[PDB]
Amino acid sequence: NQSAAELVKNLYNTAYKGEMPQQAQGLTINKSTKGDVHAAFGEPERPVGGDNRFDLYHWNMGQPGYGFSYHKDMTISEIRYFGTGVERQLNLGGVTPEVLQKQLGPVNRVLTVPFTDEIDYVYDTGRYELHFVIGTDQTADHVNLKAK
Repeated sequence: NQSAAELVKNLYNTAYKGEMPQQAQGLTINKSTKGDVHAAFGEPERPVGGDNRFDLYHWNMGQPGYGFSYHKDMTISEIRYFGTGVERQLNLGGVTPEVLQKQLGPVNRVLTVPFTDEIDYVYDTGRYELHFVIGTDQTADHVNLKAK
């Protein structure tokens, strides 16, 4: 499951830039805007509105799902990586709290998630932090990137 390992490694790496890899490349926390996100990804499959504070982009084939929340000034406040639906084992489906240990060493923090039964393994990445949100089964549901 080296695909999931290389993923965790690539996520940890780009997190120091305040970006996520692949399709989300060059969209920087507190720097890139809602406008840049829309320019890159098109219109969301579920946009900001109501109890939803994320521009949501559904996973499509091998292309993963993403969520973008913004500050008042319209710059990115958080990036949420959802993995894919098809062959999920190759990404977040294969991301366990143990592969996080084998790849990134010990975790900085373990935090509670409000309104859910998930556990968040936090890795500090310079000015930013990577929140690996693991579900009831030992697999990742989504990975969050935000400023420290």
